[PDB]
Amino acid sequence: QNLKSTDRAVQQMLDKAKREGIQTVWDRYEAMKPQCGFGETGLCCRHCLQGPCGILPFGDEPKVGICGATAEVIVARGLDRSIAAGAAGHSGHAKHLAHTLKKAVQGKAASYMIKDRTKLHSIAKRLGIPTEGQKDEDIALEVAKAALADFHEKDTPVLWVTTVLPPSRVKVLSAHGLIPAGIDHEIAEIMHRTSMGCDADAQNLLLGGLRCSLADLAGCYMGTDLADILFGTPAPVVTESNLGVLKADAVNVAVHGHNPVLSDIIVSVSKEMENEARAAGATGINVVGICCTGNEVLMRHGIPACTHSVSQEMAMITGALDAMILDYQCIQPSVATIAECTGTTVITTMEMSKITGATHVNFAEEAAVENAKQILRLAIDTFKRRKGKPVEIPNIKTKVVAGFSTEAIINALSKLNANDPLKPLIDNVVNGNIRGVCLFAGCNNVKVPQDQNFTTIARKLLKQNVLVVATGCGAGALMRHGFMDPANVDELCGDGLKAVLTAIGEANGLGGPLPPVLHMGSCVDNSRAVALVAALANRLGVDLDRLPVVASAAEAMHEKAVAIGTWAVTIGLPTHIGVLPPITGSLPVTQILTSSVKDITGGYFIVELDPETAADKLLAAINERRAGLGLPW
Amino acid sequence: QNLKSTDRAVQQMLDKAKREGIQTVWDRYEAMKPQCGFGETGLCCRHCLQGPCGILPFGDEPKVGICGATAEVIVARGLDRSIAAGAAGHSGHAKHLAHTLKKAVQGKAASYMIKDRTKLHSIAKRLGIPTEGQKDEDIALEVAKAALADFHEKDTPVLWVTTVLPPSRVKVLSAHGLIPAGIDHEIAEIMHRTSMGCDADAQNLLLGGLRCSLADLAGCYMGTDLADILFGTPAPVVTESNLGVLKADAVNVAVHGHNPVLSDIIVSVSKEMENEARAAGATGINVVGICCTGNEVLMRHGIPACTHSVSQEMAMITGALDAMILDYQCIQPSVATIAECTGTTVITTMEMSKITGATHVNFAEEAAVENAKQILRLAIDTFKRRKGKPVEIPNIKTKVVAGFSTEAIINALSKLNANDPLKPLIDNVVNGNIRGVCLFAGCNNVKVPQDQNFTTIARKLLKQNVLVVATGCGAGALMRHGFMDPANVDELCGDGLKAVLTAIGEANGLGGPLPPVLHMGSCVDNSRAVALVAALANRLGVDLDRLPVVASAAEAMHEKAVAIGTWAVTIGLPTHIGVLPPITGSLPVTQILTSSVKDITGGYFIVELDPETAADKLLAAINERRAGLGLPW
Ligand code: SF4
Ligand code: SF4
Ligand code: FES
Ligand code: FES
Ligand SMILES: [Fe+3]
Ligand SMILES: [Fe+3]
Repeated sequence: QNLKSTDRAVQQMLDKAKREGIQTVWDRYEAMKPQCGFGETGLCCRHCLQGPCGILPFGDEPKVGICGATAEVIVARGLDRSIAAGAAGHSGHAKHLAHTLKKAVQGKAASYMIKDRTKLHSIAKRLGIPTEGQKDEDIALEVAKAALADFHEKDTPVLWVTTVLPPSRVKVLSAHGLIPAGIDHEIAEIMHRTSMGCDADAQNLLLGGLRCSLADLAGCYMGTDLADILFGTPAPVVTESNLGVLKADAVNVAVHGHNPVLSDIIVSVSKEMENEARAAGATGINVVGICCTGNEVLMRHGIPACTHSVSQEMAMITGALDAMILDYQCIQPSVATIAECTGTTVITTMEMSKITGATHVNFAEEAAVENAKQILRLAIDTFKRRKGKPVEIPNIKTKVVAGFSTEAIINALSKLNANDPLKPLIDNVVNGNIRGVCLFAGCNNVKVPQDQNFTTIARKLLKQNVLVVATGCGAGALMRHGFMDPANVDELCGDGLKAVLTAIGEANGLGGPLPPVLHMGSCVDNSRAVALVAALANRLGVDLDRLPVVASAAEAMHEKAVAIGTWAVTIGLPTHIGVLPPITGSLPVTQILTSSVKDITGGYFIVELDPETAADKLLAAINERRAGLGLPW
Repeated sequence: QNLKSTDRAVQQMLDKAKREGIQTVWDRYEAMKPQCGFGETGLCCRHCLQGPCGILPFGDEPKVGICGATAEVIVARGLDRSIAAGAAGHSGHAKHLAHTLKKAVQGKAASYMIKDRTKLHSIAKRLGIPTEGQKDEDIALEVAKAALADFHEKDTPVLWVTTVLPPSRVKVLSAHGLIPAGIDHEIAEIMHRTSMGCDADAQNLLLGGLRCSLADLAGCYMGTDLADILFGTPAPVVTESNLGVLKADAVNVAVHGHNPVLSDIIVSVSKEMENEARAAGATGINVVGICCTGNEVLMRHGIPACTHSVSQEMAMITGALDAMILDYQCIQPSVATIAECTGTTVITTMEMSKITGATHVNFAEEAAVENAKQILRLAIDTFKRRKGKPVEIPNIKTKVVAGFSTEAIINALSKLNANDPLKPLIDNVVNGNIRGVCLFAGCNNVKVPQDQNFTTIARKLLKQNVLVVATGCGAGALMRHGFMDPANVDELCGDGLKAVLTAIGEANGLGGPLPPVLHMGSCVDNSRAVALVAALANRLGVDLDRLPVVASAAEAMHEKAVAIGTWAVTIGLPTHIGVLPPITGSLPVTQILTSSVKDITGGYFIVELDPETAADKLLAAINERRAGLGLPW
């Protein structure tokens, strides 16, 4: 079981699933093997009905696609489409929040409101929206309008790109034609240019892809901005993670997917429904999180993280999960089948996201609270059906300190320097106490023993005094192995990093250090890491490609993670990916993405499947940036 | 050679290519075989880095994707993405024309103008744009603005859907949530919903796909509307088709791709450059068309069609093609390699469409004429380099009558009935002289002997008195085999259809019938067929799904043709496809697309690879509609 997941609760549930004859993601992976080498390497094209066209990586024919598409054209086109798909996911999330804010301030969705006035004003100033003497509702209406305008061509480029990066970075990108014109515009242009008989130049295609990845970044930053306005900017919180946060005595309700728009209401309403839960014979309603929707409610409300990503089915194998409430993205459709065995009620709530066999509740913001009550009532009924059933919740959980928004990180730092909060951090970068910054992002992947890359790399970097921050299922991997518990600072952190975490925490009235890893939120909250890095760049007077900052999508799966890794490269970061992306079938494309893009954006991909080697390579990237600033290392 | 293409000029050039060691599309197809059965059937998914996931059509494992995606989810998601890609091609074409018109009437692109005042006013009235007392330039500015607005969400749905179909059809579509909200919005939503862990219900996915196909229809209709405003509505023209329209003594210049924005200027400017061509020792400049850009200039100016689609390389094998001038879509990138052997200068002109090894001229409307001159000068230089070279142009061409816009068809009919032009057509439908209407659309496909399906089906339908109209490479196939020469009416048409073609032509001062097939233009001009069918529906008082009208993508290749076939189904037509689309790996998806969609939109796919059988099935669909109207058959 240890080759499947390094998570001991996951291993326990894998034993139970095996016992009970429930097929898992790892079983389905095993039945897939051996997987197709054309597709693994990127050398397959299905973009027209003359295909499929495969190209042998090595050897004889086929060597070229039927229309004459070369290996590097086919590889570049497939990669571009995955970037567009990731952009469309982060785009749709952000767009739905933009409409939600619009409805709220126009009197049409009373369940929603401006919860963060300060964030709303900051964003409007960053956008050029006049706030002086304006009502909050009108400012927010203008912010929502600008959000929706960034999806199409207009007078200006995508403002959630050009106003969030430092002017020098915008200038580098703009000299290369990389600034997106509109988010959905770029997505559509990708799909056009990659379709048969269109763009057939690897460099041209990849440049289009860098621009589309910045449209993805715009969607991420928009989604973060709007969720913060709507639901509050995260501040440090204490909670728990892993399957042990389920309670046999409670109605256990998982919020799963990505968009917090429904699940924030779920969290607020379940408090009122606790009495009706008690009448059903439960102790109450226990909301737990899965994947990024769980990260959102953990970040803002301290909702305990139940599990993530590849292991999501295991939450249901316990037999104690009464409801799993879905919006969209990264939901294994297998859940709808597994429910018939485990008694879980699986509830879809989004029109564009249905799963055959799952109960659908047609959620609308205009009636959010009522939908919430309905959904929770289904959960309560499900609990009633397992009164007296045996469950098996692994008694395994970790302590998680989280809520490290960029505003929270700055506020924490400001207790060491009120007028210049970034300076203590920069000071300790310069004197070597902090060697660099590494952002862990992205998913788990069934091909990698769950969490093994995240924790192996994290461990080596923390011993080398790297400040580690994390999002998404990277943050989930680290939280489930204790990397967010301050009690583990002694064991995990080098002396200089330990000193800095301890100074900041003890100056923030925690009596102890910050946790070993800083949890910066959901996958769209990778934008927060951008906000931090851009701030450091502005404070130092240098472009982002001169900072000792790296990223690692150590166990990447989703097309969103490919989009994210590509924009990390495009804004100038050495960007590791710990799973094989479909580019090895073309050496020229590989050379562009790992070497020559350095001369365009200053960032580059680091493809490395061995996590020890990957940690070495990330240390080398950090230290080369250090040397480029004339710092010791 | 006859198993490759039924075109005798193509066969001659295939002999020459074989002689000279130039690899062709058919050779590359042969080296691809045997092709992958997972991909052919649709049972492959690469939408995340846990894949590729294949599902065996029959037998043992793998039976399910790694995330639990079933065969019908995988099939529906792949089909939806191809519909979005086709939508993005027709979308990008239309968008570029919309910007071109905007620039023209704002004083920024003097090479462009309002060439069709009547079309501009008609379109504005159809859209609700006020024209009374407005300057033409301001009306056109409003029309361009509305065009660009249809790409994103706004107060209204996509007007190039809701104002071009009869109200009853809009009502049927709208009851099913099928009306697009914005063109690029729908494309992005497809890419979101089909990405990993999102929509996993075959019916939900396919409904999303029908809506996206209507976004494709909107792009098509927009592109037709705007090109007609900018360059003139086609009226009947006489010209020629096939390779024999090349002349050894001239500078031979192919316009190839889809968007007429550059190539219309090429046509106008080459007239002025004829003297400079003569000074180079040529007789002049001979512009010829390939694919849909060629269809555009054939439709408006009578430019001879040189070849189409699968056989495009053969135009260069002659050795007499001095320049091939590309915008985007359906260009085999092989041309850029083949040029090094044939001496042709291959010129790309679009930023999102480059081919390694091809000369790029950065075309801008603001300087169109100057770009045109530059491009033509390159052609002239190329001619100079083959002074005295032997060429081999097959002396094979057909006579083509074309230019049958819907306005032209109505004007022709109006000579039989001035006040009620649709009535003579309807009369002859009712008395059986016209059994029905069949639209031939779409590409050639290397898997089908070139043109064999188009001509076999056309022949059987014409003998049965079907009015046949055609677009795109379907029109190209029929024109190259004489189906657009009125001299062949006697041989090809049944007596009743012959009678109708003869009455209309003799009443239009042609001294003979209309040609056997009516050429309605490029692939976006499939919208013209919609305009005709909607008009017939409005004139009869019935929805489109009650009319004896069918469509045939007899040799479909491109994702655009899949989008087109899907919207033909969505607006209510029996819609044949003569190539295997990637849906056979899922029986439920096949059942939806060929049977149960009848109960939603009234149309349905007819999948049939045998063209004799397909003709029978199209006759049966037509006659079942006839019976449903209570007509004899
Ligand atoms: S676009 Fe080219 S490479 Fe792709 S499937 Fe079609 S013929 Fe093959
Ligand atoms: S989305 Fe599902 S079926 Fe597709 S590649 Fe990923 S795991 Fe396999
Ligand atoms: S040949 Fe296997 S991915 Fe296409
Ligand atoms: S397995 Fe061949 S198309 Fe993917
Ligand atoms: Fe996740
Ligand atoms: Fe074509």
